[PDB]
Amino acid sequence: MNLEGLEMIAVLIVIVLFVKLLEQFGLIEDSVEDELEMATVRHRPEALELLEAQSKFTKKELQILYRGFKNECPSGVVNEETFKEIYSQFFPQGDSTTYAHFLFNAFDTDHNGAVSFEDFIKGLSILLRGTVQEKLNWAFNLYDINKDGYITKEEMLDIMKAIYDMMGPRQHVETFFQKMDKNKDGVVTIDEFIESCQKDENIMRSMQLFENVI
Ligand SMILES: [Ca+2]
Ligand SMILES: [Ca+2]
Repeated sequence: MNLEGLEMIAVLIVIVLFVKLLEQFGLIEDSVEDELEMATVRHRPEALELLEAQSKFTKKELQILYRGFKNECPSGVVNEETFKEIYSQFFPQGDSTTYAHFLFNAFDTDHNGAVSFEDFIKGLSILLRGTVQEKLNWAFNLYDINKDGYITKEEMLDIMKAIYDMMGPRQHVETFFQKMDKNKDGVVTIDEFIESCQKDENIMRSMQLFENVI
């Protein structure tokens, strides 16, 4: 009955936070490391403290959201249809229905077809306590739209748009994709993905700071 349209709102939050964080990780200017290096002299440590506090609130929201979805409705049957409806009433812009889709299907780590409360309960749990690895693995499936196990500079350029619209342009995708696409062929594999990010000081230092806060 009502719960449906309410579990939804809780679900929509989980996405918004999932982007915020992803962005925070540099997996998407809003990087925690960028934020850190924007500070100065006798402030660096004072900044590190602020960043930590605020990333701790975020942990907590996830914890609450987590324990929520969990012991409260861990079955499964979230329908991408009603979800897309909500995503548009808050994040309209253009083609909003497709973005929601792509952003929604991202919680489908086994490509089981759709998305279940379990997939959120898991996704949530990954950011909340998994390792950088598991986080990067989740982030990857976000870009691997079609879910073939690869990432095409276009799939990455779609997400990019899917976001600029969500918030408030296209060429950045190339330079970012070029970081991931090592063997320079037009496709990026999971291994390729996590190797570039792991050897990227910025995405690292950022993701490092976030999962130490507990
Ligand atoms: Ca792909
Ligand atoms: Ca490649």
